[PDB]
This record gives sequence, C-alpha cells and structure tokens, in this order.
Amino acid sequence: HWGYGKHNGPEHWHKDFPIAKGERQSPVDIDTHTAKYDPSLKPLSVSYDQATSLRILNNGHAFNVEFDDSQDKAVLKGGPLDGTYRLIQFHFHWGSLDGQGSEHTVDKKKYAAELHLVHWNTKYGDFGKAVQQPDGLAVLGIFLKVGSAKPGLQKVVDVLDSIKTKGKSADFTNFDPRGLLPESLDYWTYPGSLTTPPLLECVTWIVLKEPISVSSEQVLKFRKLNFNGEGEPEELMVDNWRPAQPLKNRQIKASFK
Ligand SMILES: [Zn+2]
Repeated sequence: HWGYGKHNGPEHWHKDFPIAKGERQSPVDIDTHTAKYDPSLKPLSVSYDQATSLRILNNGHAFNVEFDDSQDKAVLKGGPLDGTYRLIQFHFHWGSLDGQGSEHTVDKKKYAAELHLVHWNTKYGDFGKAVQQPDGLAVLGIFLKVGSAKPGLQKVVDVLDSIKTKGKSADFTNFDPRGLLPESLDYWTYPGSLTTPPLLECVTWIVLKEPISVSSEQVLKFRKLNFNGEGEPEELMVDNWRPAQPLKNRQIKASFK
C-alpha cells in the first residue's frame, strides 16, 4: 500500500488513485506575487472555545488528534466558506531536517512542517459524504518554522512516546487547538484536494501566511515516531509530505494586501 518511500511514495500514487494527476490537486506552490488580493474575502471565523479532543492515533503515515464532531463544538466559517465546517482532526507533515517538510510552499520556500486542521461541511451530515463533494472540506494549513518552542504544542509532543508505532492510540482529552494558531489569520485560499490517498478533490484550502515557531526539540520528537507497526523493523516517520502539484486552471486568492 501507499506511503512515502522510494517504492510507494507520491510518484507511485497515481497507479491506485488516478486522480493524483487531476485538475485540482494539492499541495501547490503559493507564488505570492501572482496571488490576487480579493477584498470580497471575509475574515476567517475560528470558533474552537468548545472543542472536545478525544484521542491521538498513529495511523502509519502521521498522527491524528481526533475531535468529537457529533455537534457544532469546534467550527470554521467565514473566509471563503459558505456555511459551517466542523473540526474532525488535525495532523502534521514534517521532514527529516528543518529545510523540508511542508506540503505547500511559499515562493518555493519549504517550511520544517505543516499543520492541517481538517473540517467538514455540515450540509453533508458526515465526513464520508463530505469528501464526495467539491465544497465538502475546509483544511486550515499552518506552517511551522524551527526557533522558539510553541507552548501549546508540548502536550502533543509529550504523548508521542505512547503512540510510537502504526495502530497505537492514546486518550487525548482536553487539548485546546487554539494553542497551535499564529497571531494573524491572514490567509491564501484555493480549491484543491486531500494531499494523501484517496486524493479526493473536495477541499477549500485556507493557508495562513504567518507560520508558528516550534523548537528543534519539539520537531525532533516528531521524527522519533515510526511508520512501521510494533515488533517490525524501525522506519522513522519523516518526510511524510507530498510535493507541490501543478496549479493548472486555478487562482490563489489573498485575504490581505
Ligand atoms: Zn495533511
């Protein structure tokens, strides 16, 4: 099955998921000079005050922090979006070294990592139905650079020893995802896809301009995770990012001048 190796990585995905070569694939390079300021775009509304985290899972490609999405507790609205999108999970993509790891790039700059907060449109009732629709998901992408520690990330870092290998999960209640946001909600937006199989073209991407800073020790703990299951040969979970895909007939819009 698919992964990030020489034999099963992004350039192989098209064989099982032909949409890999589709017209609205993610991620993309954000050319900051070509992105158009769109004064009609609304400020993002991030309403995470009542978020209920439940669990953290090593799924063999990343780790997911899962939320209760059975009510409107943690929602994204406004920005480019029509209606209400419920937070279901967040995860990261990161590198083997600090010079790579993000999926989106900015003028070809690669960040050390990228956080994806995944939300689904409540008009489709469940995540599985939402991924079948062109406006089904809104993913909030946040870049990570290495410098100062991010205090709000440390609870995540400290549980990773308990989910080292594929299929391990741990209770992860009372985590506040507000602690992962930068100060500014200035963003770019474009229509795209899931960045892992099944690569469905169901995402409104919202990529924040302002990165968050994490410490070298925090990202080093990400890199101690394993792709493999328990009692299998150790394969470090690093470089779990898809490279930039062709922009094709798309416009990236900026919320800011
Ligand atoms: Zn992702």
